[PDB]
Amino acid sequence: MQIFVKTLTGKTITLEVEPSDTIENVKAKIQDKEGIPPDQQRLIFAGKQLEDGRTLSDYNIQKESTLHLVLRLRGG
Repeated sequence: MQIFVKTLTGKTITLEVEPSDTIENVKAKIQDKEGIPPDQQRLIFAGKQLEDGRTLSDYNIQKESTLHLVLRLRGG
């Protein structure tokens, strides 16, 4: 499917994904398209945080939905 990723600075990118894609796959596509490492990416749809290891289907992500991309620095 086609989805969209709106950043926090008012920028939007277009992604090609499938519900079977894990979150690190989506962050990896965002990396290929933008150069932002998946470590510095916090994805949120409808307030819910997209956890690594889960899939897009684990959330109510429909075709041409728009996720929110926050740029962070990991602590751990």
